[PDB]
Amino acid sequence: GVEIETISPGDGRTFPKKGQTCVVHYTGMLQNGKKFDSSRDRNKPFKFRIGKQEVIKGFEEGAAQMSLGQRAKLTCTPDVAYGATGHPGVIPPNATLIFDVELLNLE
Repeated sequence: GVEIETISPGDGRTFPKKGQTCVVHYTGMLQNGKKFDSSRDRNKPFKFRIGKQEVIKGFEEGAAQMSLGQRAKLTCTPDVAYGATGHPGVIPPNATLIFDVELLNLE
């Protein structure tokens, strides 16, 4: 399961639903390791929709359990994202993922 630790401020009620394209200032982080991705660097904050399995499974449930302006803290299990395969060269097999997720979106 995805375990959420939201840094408090936001609105707490604009729940993400289907048919909604949302904007996340995410930041990838490997546990017991260094960074591997940061959306703030390119400054194109990754517009994507909900429900078409564009993102991985653990980020999808973590996106749904938030609201506008929040600052979550994901803890993705290996079996939802990459723990069987591992992304070649970037993500090792059987890995545990941490994300700094801020939802500053539309719709």
